[PDB]
Amino acid sequence: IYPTVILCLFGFFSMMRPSEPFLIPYLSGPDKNLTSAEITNEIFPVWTYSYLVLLLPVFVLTDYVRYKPVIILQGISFIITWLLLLFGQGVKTMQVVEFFYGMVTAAEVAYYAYIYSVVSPEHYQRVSGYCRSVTLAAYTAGSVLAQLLVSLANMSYFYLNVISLASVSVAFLFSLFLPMPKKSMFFHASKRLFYWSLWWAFATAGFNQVLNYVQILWDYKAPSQDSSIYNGAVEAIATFGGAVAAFAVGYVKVNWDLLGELALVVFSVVNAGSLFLMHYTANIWACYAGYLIFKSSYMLLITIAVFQIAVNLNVERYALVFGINTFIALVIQTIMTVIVVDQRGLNLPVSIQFLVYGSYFAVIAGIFLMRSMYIT
Ligand SMILES: Cc1ncc(C[n+]2csc(CCO)c2C)c(N)n1
Repeated sequence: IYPTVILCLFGFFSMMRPSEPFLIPYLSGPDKNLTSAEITNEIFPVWTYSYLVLLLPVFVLTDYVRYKPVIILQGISFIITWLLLLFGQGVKTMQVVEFFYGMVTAAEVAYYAYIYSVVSPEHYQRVSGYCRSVTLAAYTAGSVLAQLLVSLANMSYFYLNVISLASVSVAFLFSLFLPMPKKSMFFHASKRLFYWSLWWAFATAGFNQVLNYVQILWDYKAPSQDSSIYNGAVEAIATFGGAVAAFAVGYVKVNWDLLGELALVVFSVVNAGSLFLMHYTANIWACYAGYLIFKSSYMLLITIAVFQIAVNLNVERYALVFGINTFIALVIQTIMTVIVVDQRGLNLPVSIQFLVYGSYFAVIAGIFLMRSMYIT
């Protein structure tokens, strides 16, 4: 339990980042003078570009070099990423910081697969669920902290970014004397399987692309320079809703395989409707409610998808299934980025971008409904 508690506390201090909600308001604020167009069209696409570039090498070398070094590399990457965010300036600096954040988010697979070697060959699911709950609770606490500080304390985003850097610093410091694994997973390595994997890849590509730009539409619909902004509380409530949706899907005892296609198409439709509510609204409270609804209804879909895909295959290659699924998901997301939002592609601003995102989520549901009418 001692490696478990070190991993738990490292995840808590690494995922409690108050600078995550107020990123673009901080990026586009008086501290750095970054216009929205240059952020959207150059800074953020390189994040998913580098994340795809570094997803396969990190996942393939995290067993060769064992799990702890990649976690300490994630800590170093957090340190350098937030050092560039706090002090670096320009646009090339903000592409380098996204390149580092790609590896930051790519080392999460190694962070999650480390716990395979510390407690039991079969209790992987329970401890991984505990670590997931700890990370989501850390994110919720960080968002509540950020919103509460900005609202009551009236505290500048530079000092809030300093707080996030200090948090990831303590997280890295609580990750050197991590018990180095002696157990390595490997050295040199149905009708529902491929179908549900394609569904998961599509849904998570759409989610990773929308999560990158909800903040940009948030300060587009209502400017962050004036009239206040409520990013942190909305993000905290949204991730709390996602967590309770996951826990509710796991908690309820029902035969999903009898008819899950209907109960999941009616959730993909709700996701598409929430995206269209994002795009077509004039207010910002409606957009915040749409974000709440969308992320709750998407975490429902993902918890269902991991429920059916987990029970089919063994725990040992359960991580390999996700490793070969998220690579396809990021390929889909990089084509989606290079045509939709990249400057060298079609150069769509955020204004006419959620229409395309809702069209994506509607086309996925239309393909699902077409698959149901195969007999007809
Ligand atoms: C350093 C850095 N932070 C965040 C993102 C994008 N991003 C991923 S998740 C998330 C929270 C949802 O608002 C955000 C903003 C980035 N590209 N680089």
